[PDB]
Amino acid sequence: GSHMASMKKKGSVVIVGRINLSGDTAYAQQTRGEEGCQETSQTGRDKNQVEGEVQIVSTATQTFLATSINGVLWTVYHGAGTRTIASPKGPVTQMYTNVDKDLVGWQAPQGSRSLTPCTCGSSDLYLVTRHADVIPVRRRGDSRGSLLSPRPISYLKGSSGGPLLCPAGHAVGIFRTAVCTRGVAKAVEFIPVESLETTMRS
Ligand SMILES: CC(C)(C)[C@@H]1NC(=O)O[C@@H]2CCC[C@H]2OC/C=C/C(F)(F)c2nc3ccccc3nc2O[C@@H]2C[C@@H](C(=O)N[C@]3(C(=O)NS(=O)(=O)C4(C)CC4)C[C@H]3C(F)F)N(C2)C1=O
Ligand SMILES: [Zn+2]
Repeated sequence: GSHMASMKKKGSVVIVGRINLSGDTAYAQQTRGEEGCQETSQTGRDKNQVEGEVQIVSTATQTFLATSINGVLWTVYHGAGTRTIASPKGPVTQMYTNVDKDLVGWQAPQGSRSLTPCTCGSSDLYLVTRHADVIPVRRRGDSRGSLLSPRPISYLKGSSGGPLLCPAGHAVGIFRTAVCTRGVAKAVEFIPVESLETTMRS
């Protein structure tokens, strides 16, 4: 538009829940409902206590995941764009933005726990979805893995920004893309942790 005084502002990304990997069972928890999410997106002020490594996040129009690795909460550019994230003191600006990697990052929220970047060189991986499904994935390239059990894409939708982990629970990558045939996801692509570690200068 040409009328700046009425131009709107996009809201912040908001943490609305988490994937609980604390104990012996993985399960999703919601920490904020739709109304509070909308309000928090507009104000950027989120006083809710944050816990864990994998957050469920939402904008006004999308919901996906975000994962803390080495003190950074990482997600996909196609979900977050350039948006701030809501936090107790107001909106927090991205610390990393790389559209070429489909990647953004913010400082990890107080109370979150961070995954350690994997140095195992292991190719037996585990994708964690927004429904707390743990999906075996065989690493097939620097940024590619095949699902041991293919699944309709509906089962993976909304899980971009989630982790692929190694057998020891280290972060190997950030889920960003599915490779499908006739609506069935047979493979995934991810941002490898080394591409993050480069981004971080670790
Ligand atoms: C057909 C398909 C499966 C929808 C699509 N596959 C696909 O295109 O495969 C091609 C062929 C082989 C590799 C790949 O090359 C293109 C790479 C695309 C990309 F990913 F790098 C990407 N870079 C962007 C950068 C800037 C702006 C937009 C961008 N948009 C992109 O891709 C778009 C987004 C991505 C997506 O849906 N991700 C997931 C997800 O859950 N999102 S989400 O949470 O629901 C949500 C949309 C709320 C945020 C994990 C997959 C879940 F559904 F399984 N896409 C399309 C796909 O996966
Ligand atoms: Zn490892």
